[PDB]
Amino acid sequence: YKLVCYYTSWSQYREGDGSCFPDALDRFLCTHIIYSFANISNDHIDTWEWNDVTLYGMLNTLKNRNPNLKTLLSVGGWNFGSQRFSKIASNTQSRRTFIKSVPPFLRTHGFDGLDLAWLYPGRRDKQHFTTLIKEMKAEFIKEAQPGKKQLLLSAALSAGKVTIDSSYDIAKISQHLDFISIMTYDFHGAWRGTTGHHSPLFRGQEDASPDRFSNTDYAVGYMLRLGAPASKLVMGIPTFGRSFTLASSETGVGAPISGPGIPGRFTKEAGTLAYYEICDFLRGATVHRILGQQVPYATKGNQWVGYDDQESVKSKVQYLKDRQLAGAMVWALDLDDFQGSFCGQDLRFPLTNAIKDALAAT
Ligand SMILES: CC(=O)N[C@@H]1[C@@H](O)[C@H](O[C@@H]2O[C@H](CO)[C@@H](O)[C@H](O)[C@H]2NC(C)=O)[C@@H](CO)O[C@@H]1O
Ligand SMILES: *[C@@H]1O[C@H](CO)[C@@H](O[C@@H]2O[C@H](CO)[C@@H](O)[C@H](O)[C@H]2NC(C)=O)[C@H](O)[C@H]1NC(C)=O
Repeated sequence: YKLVCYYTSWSQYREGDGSCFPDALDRFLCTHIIYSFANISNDHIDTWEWNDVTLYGMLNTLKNRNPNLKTLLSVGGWNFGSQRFSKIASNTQSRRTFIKSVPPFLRTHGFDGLDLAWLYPGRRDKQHFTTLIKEMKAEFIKEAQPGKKQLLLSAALSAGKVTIDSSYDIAKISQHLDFISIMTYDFHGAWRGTTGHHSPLFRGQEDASPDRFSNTDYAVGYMLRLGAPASKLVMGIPTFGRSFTLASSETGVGAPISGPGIPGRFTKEAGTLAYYEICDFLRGATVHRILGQQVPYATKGNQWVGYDDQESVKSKVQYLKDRQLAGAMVWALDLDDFQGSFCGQDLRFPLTNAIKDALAAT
């Protein structure tokens, strides 16, 4: 069972204990650690943060004492701009240049592979995206043909049905990718105007669901159906929750909201709270287990946050194993209690460790 974990380079700037650097990550926690994100300049894979190289080595040093730990560099991201990614992949020269620039850059900085995080292709890129993945793998195979350990190629894919239908040719790309991370969270935007868990396992009360597709179970199964081999499918689990600001005395699923929740003390972004920020939130709050969805939400005052915890991630791992999937993907290591100071127990990476334990269990 693969345990793909994401590290975001921008988590370094978070205030106080919030600040997170690769060297603060547990080398034995995950089987794969992905660095996010690498940029693309002049159609060449390139660093993004001024100190990426330094952090690259900081991350890759973890491989010294643990040879099995695999490492990947993720290119794309949210601030990339699907616009650019489209052109690059669309243009035949740009695509070639970029693909050819990857293997060198990776070996040069100590990475075991590349992770495509094009977020997200459009209806017009469905094929370009296929071509890209196909040719990128070709190159990796070539580059190692002489006898090296072949570079890994993975991709983070949307779990939203609309996007999967318009942008992905699951069957085709599943052949070339070594593994796919299905981003099964962010199912409920604060725009929907009602409270809702952003990462439910199942649909739950058929009566109160907005969508019939906005849940983990559906996405996993849909993808399996579309041709993605279970052995190549990694199910994403979030270590963060989506928040909302309540508009009335109603605090249950589907209650009225006036917008996203108050920003977290360390992540500073409305509608988001890192699990460790949640641990603080829980103090004096009330947790409700959402029957049917297998996930919890907590509410206190005029704040509402849907998230995952030991119990829910355990169920989710249970689910994926029962589905015979490649493993779990975590987003992100810097959002889990990596200090181990917030959720008490002094235990580090409570959610991630919980996931790791469940995977080895039984
Ligand atoms: C690429 C980008 O927009 N990221 C910003 C960072 O680069 C900023 O960090 C600061 O960047 C300068 C020049 O690259 C460094 O010399 C400086 O040491 C660095 N400061 C810190 C805190 O390490 C960052 C500042 O908030 O904002 C973006 O993340
Ligand atoms: C990633 O690469 C892109 C393109 O090479 C960079 O975008 C350029 O940014 C400069 C300054 O912000 C602009 O003058 C150019 O017009 C941009 N190019 C285009 C057309 O996108 C981007 O800054 C890079 N990102 C980082 C942080 O490295």
